[PDB]
Order: sequence, then structure tokens, then C-alpha cells
Amino acid sequence: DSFWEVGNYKRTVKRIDDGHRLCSDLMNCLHERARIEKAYAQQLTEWARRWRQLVEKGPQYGTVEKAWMAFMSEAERVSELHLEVKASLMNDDFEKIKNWQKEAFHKQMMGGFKETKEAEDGFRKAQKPWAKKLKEVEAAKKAHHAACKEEKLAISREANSKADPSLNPEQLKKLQDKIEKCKQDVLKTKEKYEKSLKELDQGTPQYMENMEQVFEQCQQFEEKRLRFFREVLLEVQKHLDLSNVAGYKAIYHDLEQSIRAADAVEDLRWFRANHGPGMAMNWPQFEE
Amino acid sequence: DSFWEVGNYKRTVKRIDDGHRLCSDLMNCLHERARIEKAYAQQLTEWARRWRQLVEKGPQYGTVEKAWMAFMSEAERVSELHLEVKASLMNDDFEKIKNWQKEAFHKQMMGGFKETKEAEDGFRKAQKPWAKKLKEVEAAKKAHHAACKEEKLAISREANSKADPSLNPEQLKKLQDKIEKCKQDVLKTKEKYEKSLKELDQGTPQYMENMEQVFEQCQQFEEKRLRFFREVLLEVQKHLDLSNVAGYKAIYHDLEQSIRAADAVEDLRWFRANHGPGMAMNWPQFEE
Repeated sequence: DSFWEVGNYKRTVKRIDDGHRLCSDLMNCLHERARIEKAYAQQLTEWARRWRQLVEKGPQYGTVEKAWMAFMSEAERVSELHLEVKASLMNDDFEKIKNWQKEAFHKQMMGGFKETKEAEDGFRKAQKPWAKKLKEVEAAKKAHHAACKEEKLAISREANSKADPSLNPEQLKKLQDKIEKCKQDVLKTKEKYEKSLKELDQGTPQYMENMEQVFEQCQQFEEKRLRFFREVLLEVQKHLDLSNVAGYKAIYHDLEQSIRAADAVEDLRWFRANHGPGMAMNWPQFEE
Repeated sequence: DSFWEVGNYKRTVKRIDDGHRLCSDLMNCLHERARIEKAYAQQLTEWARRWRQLVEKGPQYGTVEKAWMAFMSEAERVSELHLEVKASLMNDDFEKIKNWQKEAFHKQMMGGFKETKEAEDGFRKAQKPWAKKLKEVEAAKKAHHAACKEEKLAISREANSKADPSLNPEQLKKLQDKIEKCKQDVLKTKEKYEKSLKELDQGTPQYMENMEQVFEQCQQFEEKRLRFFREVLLEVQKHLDLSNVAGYKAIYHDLEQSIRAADAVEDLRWFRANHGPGMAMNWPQFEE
């Protein structure tokens, strides 16, 4: 599972397709939060429109009605703010990532991204010679082991050729030859297996240099997405932060003033003059 | 049309039933806003839960992953905030109004509010005498025209007499009886009519005093609800304003701090040592 194993570089190459996937994930994440902002804003607008009508058609008038009516304005202003959050999330943030994704990942007409194919081809090139050599080394490995294995089998051949009745002179003096055949045969493949081994060893330095070369390029492409993510995220934080927006605090300073403008006395003074004792009256008199 | 007309004090009595209804309107208004605040919170909670899972299972790791995850924590903090707005609107404001409504208005077994029935009884009792005197004046009025018109019924007959060729003897004088007596009651009813009028005009002062006494009582009761509405709306105002929450700004300070912690280089070093050239490798050797 080590990077240096043949083909294990694929994990690094995979990170490229993953990088494109992560940009799409972030985009969906933000799109989803934007819908949530719009939803809260829309429910507030609906609530404001519904209650503006109910208060207006209801029996509450005067300065107290204005105090109550101020809450519909508050909801409408909080809604505008969340619609701005949504607008900033989609028009700026979402679009910025959508465009970066497009400028960094290019489809190769055949499927997949050109940057992935590039990385893959660079790693192959850099691994090709070493892989070829490692290949012959393995062959020389299964060879030496094939010899050793075929040795003891012959060593026990003439051995188990004693507890047998029909033990001809040749049929027994010849089976002892196979042992000698395998004897040097093993030492033979041995040197073979040893040659390729040290040949591989002397070829690893170059091999590692080429692999680290390609890996570094990948690290550089990845660094771009990572820095880009931090940059956009700092911008998303700003768009969501309503705690440092004066316009938000203004909503409530204004709401408070409207409420404080409620004047019980003045309201009742009007009622007296327009619906109570304060009303003029045409008292009865002689009428013929 | 005027407050002083018999029975027109009803509009003042109605304000009482309306006062109770307005308390319920306010409650529903707050209740409706509370559901909206909870809904936004519910959506934030879900968005956070969903993305935490998608981010953790996805291919983004290191400090950049932590920066992204900071947004799930923000949605959670904001959710708790809005859940609390709902809690304050319902546990404090809604309840406060509900308790005020139960202490200010008392439903009676026979139906209707005690304080509405009191107002009605109070006005009736303050208007009873004057109303009775008015009817008297009304009777003297219609009884005056009855004779005032009864005379011109016989007086006209005087003409229907001259037109009578027969010119009946005493039957002519007989008509001269319904002309003197009829014009006789005209002076009687007149004096009566003017007498009852003078009487009404005499009791009018006490009438106004009695009505204004009951009216002032209705004004003071209404004042209680108007002042209460102002007091509670200021509390609602404070419960809606998230700027009033000490840690509101900390949510965004923490989010920003977590994002700033994103370190492309650090993340890249990790990948190399754990997934790249930095990994250990058991280079091939002589095996047997």
C-alpha cells in the first residue's frame, strides 16, 4: 500500500477527480443554504403581509396600532437582509466556485479530465523503466524458488528410493543425478535473481526522482484548490455574518422608537372626542 | 349618531369585547412568528446534519475540512439562537399576554365578559332617567301635533259649511265647538310639551355627569390594555433582536478563526508523508 509500490500513485491521481467533485459539493452546500435563507425571508414576508391586513381590518387604531404595525416592517426588513445573504451566496460565492471549477478542470474529448490524464501519464512514464525491471526481478524470483522447490523434491526422491523393492541400478543411480541437476540449477537462478536485484537497486534513485517530480506538480495543482477554498470560505463567512451589519441593528433601534411612540393617553383623548362625551349633540327643543 | 343619543354608548361598550379580541390577535401574531423562527432553525439543523455527514464521508480532509465544517457549527449556533427566539416569544411574551387577558377579562356563566356587562349596566343606569324624560317629551311632542292637526280638521269643516246651501241651523254652531275646544287643547299640550322639555333640559346636567363617570371608567380600563401592549411589545422587540445575544458575534468570530486556520501547505505535507513519496517502502531484496 506504499506510494512506491507499482501503480500506487493512483491515489494521488484520484485526488484530481476528487478536487472537481469537492468544488461541486461546496457549490451544492452553498446552494442549499441559500434556499434556506430565501425560505426564512419568504415566510417573514408572508407573515408581514398577512398581519398588516389583520391589524388594519381589526379594532386597534391610534399610536398603539402604529407600534404593532412596526413589527410587520421589521419582518420585511429582516427578510430583505436574508435575501441579500442568498444573493451574495449565489451571485458571488456559488458563481466564483463554478467558474474556478471550469478554469481548472478541462474535459478531454473521450471522458475524464485532461489534468487527471496528464498526472497519470507522467507517473507512468516515470515508473515505466522501474516497473519493467521489477517485472523481470519477480520472474527471477519465482525461478530461484522454482529451483529450490524442485531440489528437495529430488533430494527426497533417491531417499524414498530405498524403502522400495524394485530399485534398479540405473533407475536409482540416475535419480541421484536430478539432484545434481537441481543442485547447480538453483545456484544458477540464484545469481540471475541477484543480478536483476542489484540492477533494480541502482535504478531506484532515478525512479524516485522522477516520481517525486510528478507528485510535486500534483501537490501544486492541489495547493491551488486548497488556497482557493480558504479564500472563498472567508468570503462566505462575511456574507452570512449579520452580527456586524449596522443595517441589522438599525431595524431594532427603529422598531423600538415606533413602539415607544405608543401613547395611551393621546389615543384615548381621540376616542373621547370622536366616539365619546366629547361629541357635539343636538339636544331636543320645541318642535312644531 | 352622537355619543349622547339614547343607546349610542354601545360603541364604548364594544371596545371592551374588542380589547379581549385584540389580546388574542396579538398572541396569534406572536405565535405565528414563533413557528417561523423555529422553521428556520429546523432547516439550519438539518442542513448542518446533512453536510457534516457529506463532508466527513467525502474526500476533503485536513485543516481545509475543518474550515468547511465550521459552517455546519455556525448553522447549529444560529439554529439554537432562533429556537430561543421561539422559546422567548412563547414562554415569555405569549404567556404574559395570555395571563394579562385572563386577569383583565372574566367570562361569566351566563355568557359575555363581566367587565362588558358592568359597562352596559353602568351606562343604562346613568341614562335611565334622562331616557325616561326623553320619552315623556316624545309623547308630549306627538300628542301636541295630534291636537294641532285635530283643530285644522274642524276649522276646514267651517268652509265645507258655507258651501252647504242648506246651511243647517245649530248644526253650524256645533262645528264651532270643535274649533274652539280643539284649539283649546293646542294650548294645553303646548304647555305640557314645553314643561317636559324644560324638565329634560333641567336634568341634562346630571345626565352628562353620570355618563361621563361611566365613560371615564371605560377609558381607564382601556388605558390598562394600551399601556400593557406598549410594555410587552418592547419585550418582544428585544427577543427578536439577535444583537441582544452576547454570543451572537462570537459565532462569526469563531467561524472566521476556523477558516483562517485552513493551511494549504500543512495539509499538503500530511498527504505526502502519509500518501506520497514520504511513505515507507520495503524495497526488493534477496528472498528465499
